[PDB]
Amino acid sequence: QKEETNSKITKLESSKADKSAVYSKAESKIELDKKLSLTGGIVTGQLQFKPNKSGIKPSSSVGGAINIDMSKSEGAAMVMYTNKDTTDGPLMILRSDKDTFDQSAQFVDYSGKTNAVNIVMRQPSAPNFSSALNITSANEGGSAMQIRGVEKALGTLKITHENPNVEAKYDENAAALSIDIVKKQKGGKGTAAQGIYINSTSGTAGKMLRIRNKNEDKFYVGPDGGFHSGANSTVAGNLTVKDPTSGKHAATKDYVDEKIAELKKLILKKLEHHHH
Amino acid sequence: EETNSKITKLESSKADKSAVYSKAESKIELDKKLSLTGGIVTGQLQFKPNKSGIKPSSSVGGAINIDMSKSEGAAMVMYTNKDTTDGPLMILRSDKDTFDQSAQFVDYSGKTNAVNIVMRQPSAPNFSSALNITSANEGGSAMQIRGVEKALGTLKITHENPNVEAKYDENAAALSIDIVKKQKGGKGTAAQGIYINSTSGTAGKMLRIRNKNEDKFYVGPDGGFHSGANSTVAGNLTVKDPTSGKHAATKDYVDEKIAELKKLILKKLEHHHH
Amino acid sequence: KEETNSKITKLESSKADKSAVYSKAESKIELDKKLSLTGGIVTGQLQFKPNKSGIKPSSSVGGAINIDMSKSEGAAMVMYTNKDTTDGPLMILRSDKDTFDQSAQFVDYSGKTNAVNIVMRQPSAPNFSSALNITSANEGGSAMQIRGVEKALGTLKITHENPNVEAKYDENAAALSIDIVKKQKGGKGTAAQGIYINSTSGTAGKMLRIRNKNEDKFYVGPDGGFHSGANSTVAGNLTVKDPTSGKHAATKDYVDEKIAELKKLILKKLEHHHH
Ligand SMILES: CC(=O)N[C@@H]1[C@@H](O[C@@H]2O[C@H](C(=O)O)[C@@H](O[C@@H]3O[C@H](CO)[C@@H](O)[C@H](O[C@@H]4O[C@H](C(=O)O)[C@@H](O[C@@H]5O[C@H](CO)[C@@H](O)[C@H](O[C@@H]6OC(C(=O)O)=C[C@H](O)[C@H]6O)[C@H]5NC(C)=O)[C@H](O)[C@H]4O)[C@H]3NC(C)=O)[C@H](O)[C@H]2O)[C@H](O)[C@@H](CO)O[C@H]1O
Ligand SMILES: CC(=O)N[C@@H]1[C@@H](O[C@@H]2O[C@H](C(=O)O)[C@@H](O[C@@H]3O[C@H](CO)[C@@H](O)[C@H](O[C@@H]4O[C@H](C(=O)O)[C@@H](O[C@@H]5O[C@H](CO)[C@@H](O)[C@H](O[C@@H]6OC(C(=O)O)=C[C@H](O)[C@H]6O)[C@H]5NC(C)=O)[C@H](O)[C@H]4O)[C@H]3NC(C)=O)[C@H](O)[C@H]2O)[C@H](O)[C@@H](CO)O[C@H]1O
Ligand SMILES: CC(=O)N[C@@H]1[C@@H](O[C@@H]2O[C@H](C(=O)O)[C@@H](O[C@@H]3O[C@H](CO)[C@@H](O)[C@H](O[C@@H]4O[C@H](C(=O)O)[C@@H](O[C@@H]5O[C@H](CO)[C@@H](O)[C@H](O)[C@H]5NC(C)=O)[C@H](O)[C@H]4O)[C@H]3NC(C)=O)[C@H](O)[C@H]2O)[C@H](O)[C@@H](CO)O[C@H]1O
Ligand SMILES: CC(=O)N[C@@H]1[C@@H](O[C@@H]2O[C@H](C(=O)O)[C@@H](O[C@@H]3O[C@H](CO)[C@@H](O)[C@H](O[C@@H]4OC(C(=O)O)=C[C@H](O)[C@H]4O)[C@H]3NC(C)=O)[C@H](O)[C@H]2O)[C@H](O)[C@@H](CO)O[C@H]1O
Ligand SMILES: CC(=O)N[C@@H]1[C@@H](O[C@@H]2O[C@H](C(=O)O)[C@@H](O[C@@H]3O[C@H](CO)[C@@H](O)[C@H](O[C@@H]4OC(C(=O)O)=C[C@H](O)[C@H]4O)[C@H]3NC(C)=O)[C@H](O)[C@H]2O)[C@H](O)[C@@H](CO)O[C@H]1O
Ligand code: NI
Repeated sequence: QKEETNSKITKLESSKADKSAVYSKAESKIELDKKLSLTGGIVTGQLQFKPNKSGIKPSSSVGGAINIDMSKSEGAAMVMYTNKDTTDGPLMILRSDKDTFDQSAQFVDYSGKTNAVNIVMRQPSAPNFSSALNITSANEGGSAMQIRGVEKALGTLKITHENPNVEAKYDENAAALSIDIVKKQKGGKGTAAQGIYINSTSGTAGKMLRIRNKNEDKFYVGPDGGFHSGANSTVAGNLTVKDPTSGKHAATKDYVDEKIAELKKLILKKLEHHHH
Repeated sequence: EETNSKITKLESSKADKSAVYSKAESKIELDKKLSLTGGIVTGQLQFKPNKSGIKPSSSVGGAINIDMSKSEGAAMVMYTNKDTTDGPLMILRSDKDTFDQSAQFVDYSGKTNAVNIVMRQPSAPNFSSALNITSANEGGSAMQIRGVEKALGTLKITHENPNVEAKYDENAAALSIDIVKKQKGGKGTAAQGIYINSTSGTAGKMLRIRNKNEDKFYVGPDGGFHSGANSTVAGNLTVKDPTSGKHAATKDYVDEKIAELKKLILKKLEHHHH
Repeated sequence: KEETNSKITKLESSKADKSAVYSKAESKIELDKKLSLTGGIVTGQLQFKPNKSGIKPSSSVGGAINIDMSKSEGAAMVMYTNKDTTDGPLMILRSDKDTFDQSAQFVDYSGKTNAVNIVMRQPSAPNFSSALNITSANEGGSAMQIRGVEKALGTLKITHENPNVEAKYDENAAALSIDIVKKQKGGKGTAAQGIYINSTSGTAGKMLRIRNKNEDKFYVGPDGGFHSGANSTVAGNLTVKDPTSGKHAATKDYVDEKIAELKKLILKKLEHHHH
């Protein structure tokens, strides 16, 4: 015992941490479990990104406010899933508001051996008016959509219509491609727009329009504009042509009339001076 | 004496080492958690909102919201250099056929292409596309496009020869259409290739075909056509009786002119005297 | 008294020093720098680098990020900008290996509106830009494919709408515009076709049907026969079959043979008439 164990007690009261002024390990676990671990976890509220002088890059490998690199991992980078019956908005939205914006909303830069982007609308229980992909532009200065391919032996755009039913005449009103040409919806007075415009700006040796059925040629328009039709055909009007110079060329009115006039002349000549 | 009270107050009121983290242990535990200023996540981050005030708003909504208004750079980049893998990079999925919104909505103002998909040149050509579209919904068009072009096509397709040699692409086309029966047990099809219409009515050509920018064939708004070269029908062609020199003559026209000449000649024959 | 120096040494041993632990307030400061699972604002780059981390391809539960909206209103993800200009696209998907055997994006959609919907809004000034641009340099495959099963519609539906009230303003426009070009770098030409229509199975339908105000104007039928609904022209000869009906076009052979028959009959009547 002394008078100075009271010094040692005061050193402990001074130098050791009070319970009320620090978190216990259990309180710490509680508070840490409310935070996202780098190894994964479940976010139940809104996660907002608001980068601001944050070194975010445009790079298509290392950029982005979010960047997901799957180079060393199996699996998808990102999945958005819903089994909801109905809801108040789309799964994914990309939006840009300034008409000076000089980049795309979405850029896909794809190397690989399957389809870069693949959009599937599954069979509904009841048919309805909806599409896999809808495109709309209100920009008059540009094509709403552009496609450019380098196919050796295929179409740049390939469209297949497939009968949804087993019965051969169920799809008789359907088409692979349907084109409409309309006046302005709000107060338009008409339109002069064309349906299909085909050109070859460099010049092609190929057929401009080729039609087949069961793989057999039925109708074509050649590079010179001449056509070949494979069956009986009709013009509800006159057909202007060149005068024929071969047996199966269509005859003109001039050709008929000239032939008639030649025969006439020869016969009238024989009539005016036959003797018995 | 009464210092055993003071000792018991310290044993009661002071924190035990075993029951609290050191500063060093705290750093370790904090470094495992994501800083608001950024970090690297190495596991799955799952979003499971549930009565969480998530909105549909195309500016402030989303379980994730990225606003790039005040920042340079991309909002999001998904990248892979992997040789092969077990699934697509991004997937959107909706399971109920009553679902009444889109999987993806792009709302774009700007002066370049809103969405831009590029398939790069492979080492070896293969059957794969930039964009593949499939619908099993018979009540709707698989794809729809609407544009308001002053002087362009709503859809522009260009085919470009992949090779220097002029004939290499002789089996290619800009647009290729096929019309097929149902794959599982179908008995045939009556579907059409191309259906063009103007529901309001157009003064324009329905089909206009050029080569090197010079008109070669067209179909006009009335259905009449102009062909720019020798042509063939493997069959009969029905026309109207000609009323001008270069109109094609009908069988009736030929026969009536033959009959008129006949009549005139037989009349002169039956009635001349010597 | 005397031996409580053991009890003091047990306190010096067992109790935490102030200097070696964070106060509650220091802890709050450090925790407030970290993201709460209930939400918050990230201001730097969030990087995902999974590496033997059990990430799956599943279109319901996979992904380094997975968003399930089954139990919640709202969008899964929103990317927005009101910026004037910037240095790159909002969203980017990129794959580098030409052996890569999956898609960049897969949309598996059931529902009753459009799966993917791309809208280019009206700009202040017309310009050359599109809602959707597609480009392939793969010669072995079609740049784009579409398959549909429509009962009574087109698989691809294209509408051109006049941007202006005046009827002739859009006279150079088209619903579909096709070009056929040689290779840009040193190409010697092309033999590619414009439009190729086929039915591999065989169709009873018209191959090409053109209407104006819903009335048939021109068509090509399943057999290749055409019907044109107005005055028409060939700048050249037209080969046809010899006519066997009144309105069939007459051939040169038909004209010549009928001329020769009449000739024969007349010369015969001439060499044998008597008065
Ligand atoms: C159908 C038809 O006939 N239409 C006619 C028009 O023709 C069309 O023109 C368009 C057009 O050019 O506007 C053509 O589309 C282009 O097609 C190209 C493929 O051949 C696409 O690459 C191009 O898209 C651009 O590609 C850039 C690229 O090279 O990758 C992208 O830029 C990169 O962006 C990323 C992300 O921001 C950056 O990371 C990257 O950078 C580099 O990053 C890195 C790194 O490691 O991350 C390293 C480097 O050091 C960095 O520099 C960018 N790269 C560069 C080079 O800057 C662009 O974002 C992307 O847009 C397509 N162009 C567009 C605008 O879409 C189409 O093929 C034609 O058909 C014709 O123009 C018109 C008038 O004549 O008439 C029409 O009828
Ligand atoms: C090719 C052809 O001829 N087809 C024929 C059919 O024509 C096609 O019709 C479709 C159609 O109408 O179904 C046309 O597609 C529409 O095109 C419009 C452009 O002209 C698009 O805007 C429209 O897309 C819809 O756009 C909505 C919009 O109002 O902009 C979106 O709604 C917004 O969604 C966001 C995100 O969920 C919400 O935030 C927002 O809300 C507001 O939010 C905010 C905010 O700051 O966030 C502020 C406001 O206070 C809130 O109210 C929504 N907006 C509002 C106000 O509701 C939709 O999500 C999006 O769908 C296109 N519509 C569709 C369904 O795709 C196409 O142009 C035509 O070609 C024709 O229908 C048919 C005739 O029988 O025949 C076909 O052959
Ligand atoms: C237009 C035309 O005539 N073109 C023809 C070609 O025709 C086309 O063939 C395509 C083809 O490649 O087969 C057809 O596309 C396929 O369409 C179906 C819908 O009918 C679509 O489902 C295919 O996408 C694939 O879908 C599967 C799926 O089963 O859902 C996806 O796999 C799944 O992935 C998720 C996520 O990773 C997993 O969770 C899930 O477990 C997994 N499921 C399974 C079973 O593994 C897969 O990712 C996806 O590819 C789609 N196929 C492709 C490759 O896109 C197209 O409809 C059709 O028109 C024709 O093939 C050729 C023949 O020479 O000629 C062309 O002219
Ligand atoms: C109304 C009419 O019949 N006009 C007659 C006129 O025919 C028209 O010719 C013009 C033309 O060649 O100038 C055609 O305009 C072309 O239309 C296509 C499709 O809409 C469009 O792609 C062309 O734009 C050019 O093409 C592209 C491209 O990306 O496709 C790039 C060029 O830079 C771009 O400008 C467009 N051409 C122009 C210059 O606008 C129109 O379709 C025809 O109807 C005919 O030539 C003359 C002489 O007989 O008479 C008129 O009455
Ligand atoms: C088999 C055959 O030759 N039928 C003859 C028939 O021609 C058919 O006419 C119908 C019709 O106009 O009623 C055509 O059907 C139309 O086909 C297109 C292309 O698939 C489709 O877009 C039409 O859908 C309508 O489209 C629109 C719209 O504005 O886009 C509005 C409507 O809601 C939508 O349904 C579709 N029309 C309908 C109602 O089915 C068909 O393609 C032609 O083959 C001809 O009219 C009659 C009389 O001479 O004879 C038949 O033999
Ligand atoms: Ni006589």
